[PDB]
Amino acid sequence: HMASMKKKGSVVIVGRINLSGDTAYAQQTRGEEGCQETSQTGRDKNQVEGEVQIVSTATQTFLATSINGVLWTVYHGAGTRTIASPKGPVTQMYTNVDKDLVGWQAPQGSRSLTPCTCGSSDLYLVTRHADVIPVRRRGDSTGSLLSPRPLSYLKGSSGGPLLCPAGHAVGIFRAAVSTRGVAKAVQFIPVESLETTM
Ligand SMILES: CC(C)(C)OC(=O)N[C@H]1CCCCC/C=C\[C@@H]2C[C@@]2(C(=O)NS(=O)(=O)C2CC2)NC(=O)[C@@H]2C[C@@H](OC(=O)n3cc4cccc(F)c4c3)CN2C1=O
Ligand SMILES: [Zn+2]
Repeated sequence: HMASMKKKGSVVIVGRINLSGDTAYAQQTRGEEGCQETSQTGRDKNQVEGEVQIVSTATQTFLATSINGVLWTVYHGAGTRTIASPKGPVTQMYTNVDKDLVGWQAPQGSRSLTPCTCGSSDLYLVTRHADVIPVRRRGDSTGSLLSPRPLSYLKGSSGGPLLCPAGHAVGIFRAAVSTRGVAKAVQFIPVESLETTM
């Protein structure tokens, strides 16, 4: 009944993929209890750094990527949820269930990737475990893994970036194509789609 109706919590940043130095590695910035409390209140006072954030809801964890001052991620992970921030929950700035894309204003402290203009097809996918996976671009929104991996290896990496050799953002990881549980290809939201959305 109306009085007992629950509210979904915010998406909470719980870590980041560190790409600054010469070694890529995952960092956790908040443990599961803090995350649950932060999800409920929407108030997150933690310092944010970097381009690729690890994010969580009460029930899922995945990635979020800053491009042109927007923190982008997938609708199948974030739904229409707000994101926790120092001043309380922040409403989505973009929502597109047809592209499986959402965006909030990028948190203070984050760094944004620049949209690729190279027209290059040698890409790199960054996972939540900070693996940097070579991907050959195969079409507007697909790319093949040079070395196939079991699905398990990509799970929880949606929202992560595909980058060009110059470190520009080419797309946001959306879905994996598999045969017998082995991922051969990936689907992503092309950065131009984002630029249009904006
Ligand atoms: C499209 C095609 C060719 C049929 O393929 C597949 O549907 N395959 C599957 C294989 C699943 C096995 C795990 C693979 C692991 C990693 C996959 C990256 C990943 C993930 O890490 N999610 S998450 O854990 O972080 C999650 C916690 C955040 N995404 C998923 O699972 C998505 C979610 C779901 O699809 C969607 O809801 N929509 C909605 C869309 C709207 C428009 C366009 C789209 F494409 C859309 C895709 C199925 N997904 C796949 O990938
Ligand atoms: Zn580029």
